[PDB]
Amino acid sequence: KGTDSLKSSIEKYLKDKKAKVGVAVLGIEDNFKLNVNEKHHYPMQSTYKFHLALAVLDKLDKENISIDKKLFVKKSELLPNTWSPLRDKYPDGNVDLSISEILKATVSRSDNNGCDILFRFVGGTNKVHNFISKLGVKNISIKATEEEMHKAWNVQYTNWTTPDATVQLLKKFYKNEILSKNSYDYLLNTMIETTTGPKRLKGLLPDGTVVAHKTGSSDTNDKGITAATNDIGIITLPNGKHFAIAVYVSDSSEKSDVNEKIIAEICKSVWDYLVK
Ligand SMILES: [Cl-]
Repeated sequence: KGTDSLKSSIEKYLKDKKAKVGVAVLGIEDNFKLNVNEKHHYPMQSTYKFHLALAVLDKLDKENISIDKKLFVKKSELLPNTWSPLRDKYPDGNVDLSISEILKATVSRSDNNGCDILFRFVGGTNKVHNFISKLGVKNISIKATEEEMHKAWNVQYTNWTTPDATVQLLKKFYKNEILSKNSYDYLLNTMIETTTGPKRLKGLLPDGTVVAHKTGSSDTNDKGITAATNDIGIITLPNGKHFAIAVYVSDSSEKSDVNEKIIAEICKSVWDYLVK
């Protein structure tokens, strides 16, 4: 009963789903906690852009560098054949772009080139990994850039996480325990402003529900396996309180609409329990 009933209900929902689904929920201002299939390592995909953002903002805070500081981005950096609004906008590259514009593209629109530019700025994947670990959150592995991930099929598996780790990280962020007030406000806004993943965490929630989130997606291999279909974030309840949730649908044989629906239904079931 109570939380246990919710977990069981979610478990029942997942029994006929041909995927490995991981779930974690953490209440922001209360003691609520939920975990389903927590132990497993789930591939992050674009969800890791959130962590990267924390690292860049943290670097800016420490070095007292403005978010308006411009970085010259070489043409070679704006790789083709990858999702990049930045490349589309600046096809010839060789342009000076503010960190703010780069961050916005990376977090709000999942820009791959933007993510790699930022990884360079903070010093590489290991630096981000260290930064996250040093925050007291274990079980998150960050080893590959977007460029690297676009090669072999199994590179994406090297960027992994447990669901609970994500939720712990989100809560710390949401409570403004990691960055400065200015940086926190900015990142949060970018997370709310996004139009990605409308059928995921947000899909069955009521119109007007504020959700700050970051999506993650993958390709489908020739055996019909979609490696990752993810959505992570902070949701605002009707009473004004919040909860962090992370859902990873991994190694799925299901159709793309089903994978999104799984995230949506699971979130909806959590929401209903929490509202009550
Ligand atoms: Cl923060």
